[PDB]
Formats: sequence, C-alpha cells, structure tokens
Amino acid sequence: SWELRVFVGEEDPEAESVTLRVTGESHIGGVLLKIVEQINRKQDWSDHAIWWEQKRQWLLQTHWTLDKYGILADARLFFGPQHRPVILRLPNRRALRLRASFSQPLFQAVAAICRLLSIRHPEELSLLRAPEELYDLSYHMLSRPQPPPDPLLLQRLPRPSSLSDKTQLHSRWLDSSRCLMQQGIKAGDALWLRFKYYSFFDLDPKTDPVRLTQLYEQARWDLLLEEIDCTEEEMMVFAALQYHINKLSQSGGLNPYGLVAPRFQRKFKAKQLTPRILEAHQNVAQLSLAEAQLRFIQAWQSLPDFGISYVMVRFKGSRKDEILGIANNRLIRIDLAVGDVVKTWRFSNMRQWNVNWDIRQVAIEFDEHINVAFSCVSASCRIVHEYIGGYIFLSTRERELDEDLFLQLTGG
Repeated sequence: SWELRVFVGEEDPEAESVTLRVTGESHIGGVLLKIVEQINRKQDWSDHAIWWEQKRQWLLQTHWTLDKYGILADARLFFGPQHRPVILRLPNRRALRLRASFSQPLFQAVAAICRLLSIRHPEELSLLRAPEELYDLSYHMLSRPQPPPDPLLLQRLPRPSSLSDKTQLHSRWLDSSRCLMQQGIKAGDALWLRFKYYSFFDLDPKTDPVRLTQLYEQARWDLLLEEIDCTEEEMMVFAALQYHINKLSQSGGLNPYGLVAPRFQRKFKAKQLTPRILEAHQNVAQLSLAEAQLRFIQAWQSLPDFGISYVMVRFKGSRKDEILGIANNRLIRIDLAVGDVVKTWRFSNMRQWNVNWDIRQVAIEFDEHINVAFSCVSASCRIVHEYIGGYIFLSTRERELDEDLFLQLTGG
C-alpha cells in the first residue's frame, strides 16, 4: 500500500495534484475513480483518461494493474480529457477549430474528421504537423471554392525551386497507427488535412461536393505555390479554369496574377497574361462548376511529376544522397547528379517490405529475388513504410474499410 500522485490541472497540468493510496494490485479503473473522487467538481468524466509520460502511452486498459503496466511511484501520470481542440487547416487554406481524440490512432481521428466534413474515403487523406483568422463549420465554406489570393501572398510564401525542396513536405506526415499525444501534438496545435494518396476511388462530380472542392483546392495551391511544375500553356488553362470556377461560385478586372504561379507573374506583364487566359477560357466556358473542378483535377493528373511524393534517401552501398519517388503504383530512383530517373520498381512486383530498426533502413523484396535497401534522410522509415503499404492497401479497394489489413500493411 503505497503513494501515487497524479497531475490533475487543466490549464497548467502540473498546478493541481491528487494523491492516492494504491496497492500495485490497483486497477486503472479503480485509480481513475479515486482521482475523480478527490476532485471537488461535478461533470461528465467519461472522456477522461491517464497519460503516462515516460512510456508515451494512455492507460486505456481499465482492468490492468499498475504492476502489469509497470507503474511505480516515479511515473509521471496526467489525468485529462481524451478529446481536445485542434486547428485544422484545410486544403482550401481556411482553418477550422475542431475536437479531436488525442488517444485514438490517427487514421480513426482522420476518419472522424472526414465524417464531420462530409468527405468520403478518408483513407486517402491524412494529417501533417506544423512546419519547422479562424472559421466555423459550414457547408458553404467546405463546398464553395475560395477566392483567388492576393498575388503578393503567392510571391512571399516559401516555394520549392528544386526537386530536393519538394521532399520537405513529406517529413511532416503523422503516423496513422499512433495517436496525437504520442506524436508531440498538444491541444490548440495546427494540423493540416491533405490528400495523401493520389489514388481517388469513385470521385464523381455529383456525389462529393466537399471532397471535389477540397481536392481541387489542394491541386490549385500546389500549382500556385509551385509544388508541382507545368508549362506556360498548361498554366493558361489552369488559370482559365480557376477564373471560371470562381465566377460560377459568385453568382451562385480579371486580376491574372491571382491565377498563376509567381514564376509566370515575374516573367509576363498582366497585360500580356489576360488575353492568353481569356483565349484558354473560351475552351472551358460551357462547363459547370463541378465539371470545371474535375477538369482542373484531370489536367493536374496529366502533369509529368503528378502523383509522386519525393523522399531524400541513401541507397545501400551508395556514396551520395538520392531521391526516392513514391507514386501510386511504383517506386522510382532519381540520381541528383544526373537529374533523371535511373530505376523503377513496380508495386505489382513487390513481395515484402520491412524496416530493419537497428540500422534505420527500409528493405523491400521484389519478384525474381531483387532486393532494395535504403536509409531515410528526409522523412523517416515509418513515413516511407506507411506510404508504401498505404498505396498497396488502397489498391485493394475494388473488392467496409478493412482496418486490420491497413495496419498490417503499414506496419502498425
């Protein structure tokens, strides 16, 4: 019969404490009720749990003992709500304040978020942490395209200018087999909701207005912020489509600099840009809003670099860092000295993929005993492993969401 202290403060967690006589045989459900007991307040307690700092783990096993968990008098235990506020930044750039579980595995939290936002197929989306004002929930904000930005915003936001720059984003993906609390996210932090896997199941104009709009917005911002490349001509049709989408949104000058990537803004005068955009607009003026959004997506899907998530890696036996491209059906190896793809491995030929955790190295086996190994320079082994297994999991879809398969394939 010994002494266990549990932190109980809401604002500063460590401000208020409660102290309990616990016997090592004490069950988590018991200690939870003993904590609530020594708190003056009356409220709903059904969301509260204990976070064990040292093991980075929630004590969700109601009927395990402190001994089973390995808790002693030194363990730093935090009693608090499982659900906490986050700022969710949407692909359309708007922010929303939402309640998220800090204890569910991330993919469940994403499924919940997407359920609230009426976005089908949440398995295609995930969350990114912050790099190294606020709106409230509504249909209009989620379903209507957002007006063209100030051109100055485009010129002043950070933009990639090399293949290697494009690896930075992918370091920010959270682990979908783990919970937010486990991954360093605190109440009130910003999380970015993005389409992660460029493999969109059953995307139709009619059924998915929020899904369509958000995907469109993600594609749009990738182009405007030069996350993906396109030609001059391609930019003019992208610009014409944005203009058309926006004009249709409004009724239920042209400012062409609000419609094109900065490299075009700095190359062409607004006067030179307008006629070319109007010209391209002639080819798309007949389309409905949803048809034009789909058209924009399809033209984006046709770009040479489309659908590739770049990760900086070092292949086994290699003396230089190289780029690994992750696409929906394949892995590609890019030699930075060459500038070119030098090797492709098809997912159709993939047998098994693992992380050897002692050397922090991804190892993949292919048909005819072809073996590829590499350490991860940007991102992490967990990121690459999940991305690969995620794609394989999604290719299963033609046939409810088989969560167990997803977790085995992504190494959770």
